[PDB]
Amino acid sequence: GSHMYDNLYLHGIEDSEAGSADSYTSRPSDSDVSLEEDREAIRQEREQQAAIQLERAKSKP
Repeated sequence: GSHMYDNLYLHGIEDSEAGSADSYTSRPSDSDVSLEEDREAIRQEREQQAAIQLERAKSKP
C-alpha cells in the first residue's frame, strides 16, 4: 500500500507537494484532497518528506 497519507500530517517539514487524497494541510490547517499530483520534478524532495514519517513516529499517541 502506498497510502503515505501520514506524510500530510507534516507538522514541520515542507517540500512542495503534500501527499495524496488526505485531509491534512501542509501547515496552516487541514484539507482532504488527492494531492498525489506531486510534480515528478520536485517529488524527489517530496520523497524526503516520507522521512518525516520517521519524525512522526516519534509521536507518543
